[PDB]
Amino acid sequence: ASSPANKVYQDRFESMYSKIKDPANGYFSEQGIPYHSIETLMVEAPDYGHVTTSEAMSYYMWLEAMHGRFSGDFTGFDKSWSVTEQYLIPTEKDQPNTSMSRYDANKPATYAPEFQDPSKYPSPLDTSQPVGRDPINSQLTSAYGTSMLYGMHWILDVDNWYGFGARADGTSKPSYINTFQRGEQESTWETIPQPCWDEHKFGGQYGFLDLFTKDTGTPAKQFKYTNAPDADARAVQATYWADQWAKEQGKSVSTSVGKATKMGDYLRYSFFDKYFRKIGQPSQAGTGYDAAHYLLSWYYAWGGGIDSTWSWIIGSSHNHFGYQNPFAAWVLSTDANFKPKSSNGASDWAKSLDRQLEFYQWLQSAEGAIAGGATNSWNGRYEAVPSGTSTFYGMGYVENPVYADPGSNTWFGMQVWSMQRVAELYYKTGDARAKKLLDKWAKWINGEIKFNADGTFQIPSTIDWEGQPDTWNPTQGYTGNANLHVKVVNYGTDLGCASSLANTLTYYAAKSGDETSRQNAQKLLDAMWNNYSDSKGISTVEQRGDYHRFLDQEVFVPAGWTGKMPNGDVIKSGVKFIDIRSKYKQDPEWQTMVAALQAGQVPTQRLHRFWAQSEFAVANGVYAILFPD
Ligand SMILES: OC[C@H]1O[C@@H](O[C@H]2[C@H](O)[C@@H](O)[C@H](O)O[C@@H]2CO)[C@H](O)[C@@H](O)[C@@H]1O
Ligand SMILES: [Ca+2]
Repeated sequence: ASSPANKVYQDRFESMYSKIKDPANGYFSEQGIPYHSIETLMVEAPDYGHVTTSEAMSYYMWLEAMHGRFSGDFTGFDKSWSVTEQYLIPTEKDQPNTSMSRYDANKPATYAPEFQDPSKYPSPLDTSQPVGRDPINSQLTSAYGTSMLYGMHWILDVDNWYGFGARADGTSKPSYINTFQRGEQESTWETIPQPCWDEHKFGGQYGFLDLFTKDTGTPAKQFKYTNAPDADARAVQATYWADQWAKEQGKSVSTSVGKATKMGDYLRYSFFDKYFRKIGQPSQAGTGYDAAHYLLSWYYAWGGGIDSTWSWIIGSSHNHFGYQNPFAAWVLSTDANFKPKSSNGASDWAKSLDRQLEFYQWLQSAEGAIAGGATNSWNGRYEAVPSGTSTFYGMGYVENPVYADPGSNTWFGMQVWSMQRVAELYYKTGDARAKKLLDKWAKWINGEIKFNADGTFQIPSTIDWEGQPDTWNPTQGYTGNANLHVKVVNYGTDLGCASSLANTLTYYAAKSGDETSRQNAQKLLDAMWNNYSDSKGISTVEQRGDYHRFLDQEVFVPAGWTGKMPNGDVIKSGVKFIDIRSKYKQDPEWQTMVAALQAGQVPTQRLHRFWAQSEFAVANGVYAILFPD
């Protein structure tokens, strides 16, 4: 029997759960897939409200796990896993084993440089540049009996809004698509949405392929998928809690545990340098594990031929603290129920847990906020790490890993999403490393929460950085990073971030006994319930400062290249964001937004992001469980 829960907060979770699952609210598609947001005019990471992400799926799992905890019904949790496997993990038809089985572990992929401006793309492939070897593929094919990868592709056009369809049919839904392909300066506003399955039926003469990669020969028809490691790890984290909660009530989610475990086994591809180069000695091809940084990097990607048989797999050299999940690492390396089938699965995750905790500590600023991360590929071309750039296992520090428009570590959300996982680990194990990190981080953020007399509140929104951490010496440990500082640029009322903050503070307060953290968590939860509730969950009005880019952001198209989007929009040099997404003019909020831009005003919106609503619901359940009285 599960322990008693605080009835007040349990009721708030149930109310939110009902609002999120209410078909009249429109959070899900007819196929049962949650959208990024109810509203369609949405550009921030995905560029359309009704595309979904693996991130949304992992929140859907967490939400359903918590619901099973309170209702004793776990069929919704099992359903979230069925939808994920059916629509987000490429099937046999999507990643033909005929091509995947032709993968060569001694030559995983062909090197191509990364550039700091989208105008330098397509990037030319170079077969003469060294590529290390993949030590885990043989472990995976042996344990699972297939060459296909079991991980979630990160973004999905749920209703086929772009019109690419399934496997080039232009008519089916959902539709696998990808966006980001052109480096750190390619914001969400500067991409050319493309299909994952490219048969050359849309776009230009060779589909969209030669917009990104240049080869000596003619581009072949091919598929390609990209994983978002933080989402796959959150799926493991959510499944662990569903397994614990189910077992307390004599129920079982055995089948979902096996999928989560298999996913965590493949998730190890993110522990490796993009082209399997040695960590700390980027000019040399790796010989196996010497190319493993053991951190959850920006992505792992894979693809292969459609009409000819071949394939490739890449990891990522860039690491952001925001993606780490020491809790998922603890689960996969110590819990017998989640022991991966592969030979080195559990032990690699045990190595990741230690390395992740070292990474967080190395990045902790003088004040307490966690700085960006590190890369094993300077400028994405394995260049020499400049002057006295501090390093972590030979990897140079980067303030904003991967993206600079805007900087990936300028959003406060990374702080809470990542530290929440550290709080869960500390709660479960009492780990000293987790405690040291949290004691300092919590003290910082507790001094940044502002409560107003009218019930509203504000938390850090945009942050900035100065300096760099001291070079990591594993034996000396934390130096205090006196020359690394965080600065809060502006405050706001991001409800998803505040909910994630409440969650982190709740786990931390339950273990440490820190009253300040417990009352700030409850006050955040109460303030949101009382002052921001609406018929769809919670919401507030926010300014969309970058929406002017809808009309004035030019998209780079290489000289001489012309193509068409499925709806007929012409892709050619000179196009703006809106020119290759003309369907946006039919959005119900379009006139309102343009009218605001015309009047010289910053557009505002009241948004219902699926992850934020789920984050709030989960935060209430966590508090109900940890603080019953
Ligand atoms: O890319 C991180 C994360 O961003 C989320 O959107 C943020 C956006 O980055 C920020 O500029 C704006 O102020 O707030 C929104 C909402 O928090 C996005 O919703 C996530 O899917 C994405 O992973
Ligand atoms: Ca840019």
